[PDB]
Amino acid sequence: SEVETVLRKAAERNKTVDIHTKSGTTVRVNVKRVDSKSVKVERNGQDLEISLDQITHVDGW
Repeated sequence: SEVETVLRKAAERNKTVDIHTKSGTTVRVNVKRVDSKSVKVERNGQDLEISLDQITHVDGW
């Protein structure tokens, strides 16, 4: 996946980024894991998963 690579890129540098989803929701989180289906993120110490299919693009580097 194209955007997957971008989450991976952020995870590589342990970056906190803004993730834009299908619901128009923008979550600014730290990338925990990137698999070819979904991405695990971290918000305020909470671990959360987001599906790659629901991710549109990353901003906020």
